[PDB]
This record gives sequence, structure tokens and C-alpha cells, in this order.
Amino acid sequence: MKVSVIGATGYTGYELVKILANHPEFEIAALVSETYADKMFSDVYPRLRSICDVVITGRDYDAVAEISDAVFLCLPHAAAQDAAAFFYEKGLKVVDFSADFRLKDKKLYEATYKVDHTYPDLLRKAVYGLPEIFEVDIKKAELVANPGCYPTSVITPLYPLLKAGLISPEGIIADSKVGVTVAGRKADIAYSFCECNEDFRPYAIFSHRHNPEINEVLKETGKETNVLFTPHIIPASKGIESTIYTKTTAGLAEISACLKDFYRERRCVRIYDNGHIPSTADVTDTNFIDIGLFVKGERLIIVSCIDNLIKGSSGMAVQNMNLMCGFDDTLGIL
Amino acid sequence: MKVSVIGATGYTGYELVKILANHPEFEIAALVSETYADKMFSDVYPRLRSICDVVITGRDYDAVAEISDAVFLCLPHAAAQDAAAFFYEKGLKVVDFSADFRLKDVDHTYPDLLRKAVYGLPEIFEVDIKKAELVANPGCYPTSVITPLYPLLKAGLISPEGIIADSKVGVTVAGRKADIAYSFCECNEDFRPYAIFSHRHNPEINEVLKETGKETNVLFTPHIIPASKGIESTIYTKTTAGLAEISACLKDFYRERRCVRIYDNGHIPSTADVTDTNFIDIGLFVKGERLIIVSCIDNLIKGSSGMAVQNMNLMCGFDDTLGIL
Ligand code: NA
Ligand code: NA
Ligand code: NA
Repeated sequence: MKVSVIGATGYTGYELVKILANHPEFEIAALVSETYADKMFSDVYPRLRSICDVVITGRDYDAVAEISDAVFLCLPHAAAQDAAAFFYEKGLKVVDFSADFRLKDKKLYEATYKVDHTYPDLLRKAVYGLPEIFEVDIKKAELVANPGCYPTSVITPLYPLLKAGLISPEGIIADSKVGVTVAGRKADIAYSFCECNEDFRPYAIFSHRHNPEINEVLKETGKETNVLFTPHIIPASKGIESTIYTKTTAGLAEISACLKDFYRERRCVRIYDNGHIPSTADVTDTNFIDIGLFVKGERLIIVSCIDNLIKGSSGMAVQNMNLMCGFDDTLGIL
Repeated sequence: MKVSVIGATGYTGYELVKILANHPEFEIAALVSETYADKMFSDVYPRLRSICDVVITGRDYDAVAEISDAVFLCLPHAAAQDAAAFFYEKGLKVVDFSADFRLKDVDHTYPDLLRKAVYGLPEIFEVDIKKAELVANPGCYPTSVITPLYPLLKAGLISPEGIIADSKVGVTVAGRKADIAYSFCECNEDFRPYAIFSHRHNPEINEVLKETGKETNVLFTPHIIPASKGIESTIYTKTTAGLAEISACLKDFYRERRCVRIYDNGHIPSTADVTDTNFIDIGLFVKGERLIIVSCIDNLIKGSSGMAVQNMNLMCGFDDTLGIL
């Protein structure tokens, strides 16, 4: 099966190509980048020399659609909508890395971006690609909205606890931290080495687009949540750690059993209830999500770690494409 | 004036010696590091070659008392108690870096001395520090949390309940220790929480905040940054007041304290803004009934050695920012 990557020279595209080169079913057709067209992919990433030397092509979406059965969209806001619309109408399967199709409520989209959605009819066909929760919907999908990296680390541990009513839906605080790769492959001074090295900073206080995504997805548990989310930048390349504060009516063993029962068949989910504390190094360069549970009285603290570029992006995207194409979601990953 | 440093070769003593070398009134008499005795301080830290070449001496506390008017104790627990008792009985001013004398409330060896100890947060308890002989230096984490919270609780502009402090520190928090958990290869590119529900600084924060008359139950969770220095504390509180009144309460309380830099305009402090300085940067953000405070310090300076020089300045009748600003 032929797949193409639009915006292939970014960091999410690099991590995607690494997985795709070893995937037993997906064959790389085209890698699209206007900046690096006509260059080999290994010219941009010499680490992949002799592993993936595919010549990068420009944004000729017509030629891409003729040689591809499915497409990964590693494109920024708005540009992702245009590409998703084009390749969807050509009959291809589409995984969109952007946030543009994650909020199915148009009024919530407009509340977040202050503008209308450009393809509202296409929006109603998008499925939220959190593979360990919405697998049934994803298998029936043609357009998948790849979840955000932060929401992946927060929704995954919270969803089964709220569904079973073991924690309060009110007052949840998610204090999350990410490596600099969250910005993507950018030349801006804000993401230069000398500005980011040795620096740790919060950002997007009261205003990050992932906050509405988190609360809108947790609605599906039947509980209305008002999760407060605050992101931070780590002076490291990759990794997310989310320290999540909740109120609980259950103890450590009951909370642990709820999470381990819900994800019993999911080999990418590693849950700890023995005092082990996950860190970003435990999940960097893997597709795992590590969840640590800690209970004192009526307070539950969850530590949730992922590689933002893999389980938070490209690895989760391969899981979604696997599900849409009838394969096991972990095929080519584990 | 003559001052000495006990346990001077740690990172806190390193930052302390940097300040003392350029201090107009404090004159270094002895730098005590027992594992490094008979080496020059610049042998351990070559950056200070030609700046502080003082020969490190051993554990001769009688000799230190002979030549010193005051002493900084950068010692671990228990050892800090004995040294603090010795130099107090000899009539010296003492700033203890450890936690042995912070909490006025496994029994304390010197309980009568504990009652004389003053909690050395210079911008809050300056009145009591000017009259003290023994000052307990606050911890680095509590300094970043207590400073923005104390005026708001005292004015009743935030709720004392449900406060959450999610704090992050560079690896220098561990000190100059031989330990695999603090090696470069184990800490590089890694970010981790630790001491969940169990860090010793959590009780310190709540005990000091009681002085406002409000009973707090701050929940504090620390994290290790893959960087050398800096603390960032994201503090979550509930409030019914506006940003203007929260901002005005903090700026009025710290009006003449030049090391406190308070922002209310959307500026977000970061650890790079305060690293290698004695400043504490505080950013204020209000949406509805939620106040988010961003508090940053250098954990080795404003969180430790710089704050200690403020406390020693105050005890010695000097301006608290002397030798710092
Ligand atoms: Na680093
Ligand atoms: Na782990
Ligand atoms: Na900054």
C-alpha cells in the first residue's frame, strides 16, 4: 500500500519516515516539501542515509493523489484543511496531524480560533484518532484528526477514571512540560539554541488550544470537565511530562485496577502503581505512554509521559492509519 | 567585618564565595571544606583563580570563631545543628543553610536555640532578622512559593485552600554529590517529578504561610529540569479579586525591595531571566476565579546563597542588598 507524507521534512515527518521505512504494509510513495524539493530525504537528515533516500517533491497534490492510497498531513493550521479537503475528495485515507479537525463542534472551533471553519461539511466526517479509546470509530474512518500531543498525555489516563466515576470532573489541573521539538522545524529566534538552552518557561497561560480539545473529548465519558491546562518548555529536544491533579473517591489499588482493566489489551500503555515515577527518558524514542499513580487521602496525582513526536504525533498517526487499513494498530511499531 | 563559610566547596558555597569576594564590608577569613583542606578554593573552582585563592582549612571551629564575626553554614542536617550551636555559644552571627532551624514546630538536639532562630526571608521578616543572631535560611523551593503567596493571603485576596505549586528546579538542587542519579548521562535530556506527596519543603511552605493568620494546605510537587540552575514554580490559586488588586497588593508589599520584580501585563518569567542573579520574577495571570502565579528564582542565589547574604547584611546593620545590588 502506497502512502505519502505532506510536510515531510519537519520533525513529525522525520519520526514518521523512520516508522514508515520499516512498516511491512506501508510503502513510501512521495515525501512533499517545497523547501527541500529535488533533494533526497537523507540530504536533510543524514542519519537516514541509505535508509530512506527518497527524492523530495514539491506540493503537486495532483501527482501525489495519483500514486498514493493514503496521506499523512504534517501541515500547519489552515493549510491542513486545504490538503485534507483535496485528498479526501480524491478518495484517499487521511490522517491530519493538525488541530483543524479535532473539534467537531463548529461553534467551539470558532470560539477557539475566532474564525469560521473553511470546510464544515468535511469536519463532520473527521474521527478523533486516540487509538486506545475510539478504535471502533477509527476503523470505519476515512479522515482521522490526529489528537494533540499534550491531550494524548492527559486524556489517556483521565478518560477511564471519569467514565467509572472514580474522580471528580471538577478542579482538575494539568501542568505539562514538553521539549523544544513542540515548535517544529523552525528558524525563529524564539526556538534557537541560545534562547532555549538552560531555559525553562511556561507559555500560553489560560490560552492554549489543547485545553478545549481536552475538555471536549472528556465529555464523551458522560461527565462535563473543566480541566485547567498549562504548558511549559523543557530545555530538551523531546518528551512530555504531565503532572495531573485530581480529586478522588477511590484508593490507589482501585484507581490502578480501573486503568489497567480499561487498557488491558493496549501494549503501548504502561501503568505503574508501585511508586515508580515515569520520566521523559523512559518514553523518548518509543511509542509508549507511561502512567504513574499516586494517592494521598482524597488527592490523586498522575504522572503521564510520552514522546511528543511519536506517541504524541507520528506513532499515534501510524496506529490510526493501521486501524483505517484493517491492520493491528501496533503493526510496524511493536 | 570577618565572615567564614563552613562547607564552602559545595555549589551553594561556590555561589556564596562569588558574592562575598566582591562584598564591600564582608571579608573572607576562612573557607572550611574538610575533604578539600590545604587546597586553594580556586583549585576546586578554577574560574575564581586570581579572585578567591584562599587556602581551604579543616574543621577547626575554635580557630574559625577566633577570627570571625559571623559564619555561613553550608552543612548537611545534624552537622549543621552542632556547628550552629557552637558558633552561637561563641557569640557569632550565624546563617544556617540547612532546614534544622526553619520550623519552630527524631527530636531536636537544641530546642532552646531553635526558639531564637529567625526564618530568613528578607523581604517579609526583615524586622525580626535585624534583631537575630541565628537565621535559618529558607529552602529554595519555599522561597519561590512563599514570596508571592504571603501578601495575597495576608490581604485575603486569594483562598487559602486548594493551592497547588508545581515546581521545577535544575540539577544543582542535589548539590555537589557523587551519585549516579545526578550524573550527566542520567539527567541529560530527562525531565522527572520526584518526592510526590513527600518533599520536606511542603510542610515548610504551609508553616510559614500560617504567619498570615490563614490556614493553608498547599500541595507541592517538585521536578528536575535538565539544566544546571533555576526554579520555576507554577502556582494555582482561587480568587474572587481582580488582576489589578492582586497586582497592587504584591507591588505595594514589595515596594522598596529591589530584588522582587513583579509583572502583571502578560509577561511570563522564565528561569533564564533570573539565573546568575538574586532576583525573583513573579508573573500574574487571572481568568475568572483562577489566579496562576509564575515564580522564578536562581535556586543557588535568591533561593540560597544570595538570600543568605541578605540575611547576614540585615543582622549586621547593613542594607540587605549590600554586595548584591
Ligand atoms: Na538541557
Ligand atoms: Na516510566
Ligand atoms: Na525569558
